[PDB]
Amino acid sequence: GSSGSSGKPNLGNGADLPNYRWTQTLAELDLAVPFRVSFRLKGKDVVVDIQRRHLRVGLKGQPPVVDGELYNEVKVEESSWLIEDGKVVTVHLEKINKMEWWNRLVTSDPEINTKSGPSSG
Repeated sequence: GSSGSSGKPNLGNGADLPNYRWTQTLAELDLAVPFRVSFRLKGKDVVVDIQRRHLRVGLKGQPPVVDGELYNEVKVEESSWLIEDGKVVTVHLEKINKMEWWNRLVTSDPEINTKSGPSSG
């Protein structure tokens, strides 16, 4: 009925956003930005910039759907993205450490109760 937490935890302990969906695991993180297009997207048509602690995604000319600092460092030299069905733009993010958990995609999106349980720690 009312509005509270739009971002819900998915199988990939990620967050389901109305603008896009992304998952995060002890291994690596994945982002999926669905674009309302009716044609095939070309690596040039889209603009996905991946950095150490910075990531950007969008379309040439148009405003970047995702623009903000990353929760943590991500092996950029390894990171990579690809176009899905020429409609969506998936971006793989390698977690510098497979022993680290993310709380959100960037420092702009909301956080999610990664941990759970009555335990103190």
